[PDB]
Amino acid sequence: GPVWRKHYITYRINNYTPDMNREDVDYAIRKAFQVWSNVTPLKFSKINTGMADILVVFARGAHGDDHAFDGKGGILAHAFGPGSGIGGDAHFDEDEFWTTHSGGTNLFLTAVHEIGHSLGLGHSSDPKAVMFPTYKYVDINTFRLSADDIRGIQSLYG
Ligand SMILES: COc1ccc(S(=O)(=O)N(CCO[C@@H]2O[C@H](CO)[C@@H](O)[C@H](O)[C@H]2O)CC(=O)NO)cc1
Ligand SMILES: [Ca+2]
Ligand SMILES: [Ca+2]
Ligand SMILES: [Ca+2]
Ligand SMILES: [Zn+2]
Ligand SMILES: [Zn+2]
Repeated sequence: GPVWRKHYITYRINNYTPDMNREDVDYAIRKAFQVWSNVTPLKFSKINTGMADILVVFARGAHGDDHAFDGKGGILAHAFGPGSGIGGDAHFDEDEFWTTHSGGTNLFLTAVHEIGHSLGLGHSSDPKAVMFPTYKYVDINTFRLSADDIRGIQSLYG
């Protein structure tokens, strides 16, 4: 389906989870965008003001769209495919406990998956893929896209 028809993509962090240090939220999101720019022609830039292509939001329960969150556990986040308005936006369930590590739910790993959706990717049936619909923590310091993730994104861009 939809893809971004431009190379320079902006994102904006709407608000910050209290579960984490601010700089750590910024870093996790930045690093997750970098995963995808590594393998596509895309460039991502954080803006502090105005309309971004991808708005990053932390919210709980009903939060103004048709994708109400479900408390701790279950659904961790959801994102919209490329497009105007809410298109591209990535929402993270504040009822989760977001972290930089193996405790709680890892923000980086989740954001890699969510940004995949923000770029136009669907789910994969390969448990090795980051786009597989089940969260499983892997060491983030050595994380890598599966071949499936790479062929999926490269089918959309580059
Ligand atoms: C590693 O990063 C994540 C791993 C799991 C989740 S998750 O929060 O646990 N999660 C899984 C459930 O997804 C469902 O999967 C179905 C089968 O394809 C789809 O029909 C449906 O649209 C989709 O919501 C919702 C998700 O994928 N958000 O993007 C979120 C991020
Ligand atoms: Ca939840
Ligand atoms: Ca948007
Ligand atoms: Ca939280
Ligand atoms: Zn939402
Ligand atoms: Zn998903």
